[PDB]
Amino acid sequence: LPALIDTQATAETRALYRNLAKLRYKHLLFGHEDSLAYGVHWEGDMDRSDVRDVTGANPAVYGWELGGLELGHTANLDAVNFEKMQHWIKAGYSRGGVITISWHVFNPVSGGNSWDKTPAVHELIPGGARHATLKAYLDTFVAFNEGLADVDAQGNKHYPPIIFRPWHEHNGDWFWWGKGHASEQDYIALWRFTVHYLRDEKKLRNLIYAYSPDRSRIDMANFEAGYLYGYPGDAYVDIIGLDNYWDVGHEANTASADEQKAALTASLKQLVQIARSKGKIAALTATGNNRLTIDNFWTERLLGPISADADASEIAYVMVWRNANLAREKSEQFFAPFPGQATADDFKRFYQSEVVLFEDELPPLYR
Ligand SMILES: OC[C@H]1O[C@@H](O[C@H]2[C@H](O)[C@H](O)[C@H](O)O[C@@H]2CO)[C@@H](O)[C@@H](O)[C@@H]1O
Ligand code: NA
Repeated sequence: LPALIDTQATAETRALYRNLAKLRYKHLLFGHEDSLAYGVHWEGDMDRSDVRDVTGANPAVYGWELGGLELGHTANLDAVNFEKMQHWIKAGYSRGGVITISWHVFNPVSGGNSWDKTPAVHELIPGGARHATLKAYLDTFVAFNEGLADVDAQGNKHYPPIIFRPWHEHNGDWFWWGKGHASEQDYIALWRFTVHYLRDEKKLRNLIYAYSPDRSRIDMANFEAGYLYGYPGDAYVDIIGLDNYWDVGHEANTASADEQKAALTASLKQLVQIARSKGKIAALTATGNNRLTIDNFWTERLLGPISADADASEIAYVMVWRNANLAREKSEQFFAPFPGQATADDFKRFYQSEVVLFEDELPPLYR
């Protein structure tokens, strides 16, 4: 019933969207960022994941990150080599997994990173002095995407579908495309251009577009209004996403565990209600408890509140963030366990849940 904004999307892309729409009622796909690139205690293996090391299975959804690609870097902002990333994307896809991509775009004005709040959006949008830069930036993704293609025996090109999730958490003020640094109208212009350019000018047919405000800057008393701040329109969005680290034990959140559980459920319920009204699909596009310090985090703080409400449960997937390599990054940051980590057994329970799907129990999503 939901239809993609790309009316000409590849058969595999259309199939993915249709199958997510069917599966969402009774199941939840589990995703992990940079899952094959490294783990907390390893890097270099060509086919490994902390998630698999714990459960025996790969995540169903593989998140990847392009920041730095736009600058012609060999590797992204977390030192993930782009060539390796292309191979890892193809490998996951070949096993039936789902691919999603974010993009912490560097600041073109200062040459700083996404957290450099020097204004840039007004300059990047059509009519802006730096509009050529936006095109050049997006062109690098067009090229990256070509490195994902195969050609069949008949000479037809095929690609992994990609859930493309740009310009995320835009209701926050921490990125240069965020509130306080870009007008709402200019953000909308940026979004609409991104879609026109990739879908219409460049004729990419393997993309599903995900919109992803941050829950931590939405007023729960007025959720829909907060959610739709900077919303570019139904003709520009396929997935009604949400980044919510807030209700899952964010260190700055003083709300009680029980209050947080209720808020997580309420946030996903309202997310799903918005998706329903718009004929889209909802998802929890980023979440997790950094360093997994919460007892039974997976069953008690994530799955329980999702499953508590039949609307909230209608999200198609949930993705947790990356397992930063300690030897390399100097500070513990991780959102999935690794063997011996305190929540590993509870993560096995999460995996074992009939509702939750990892790679190993996905139906064929691409037909
Ligand atoms: O991989 C890019 C950076 O991600 C950062 O984590 C954030 C991310 O910016 C976004 O806000 C996400 O949805 O929440 C994540 C966890 O807080 C850090 O991992 C940083 O080290 C990376 O460079
Ligand atoms: Na399961």
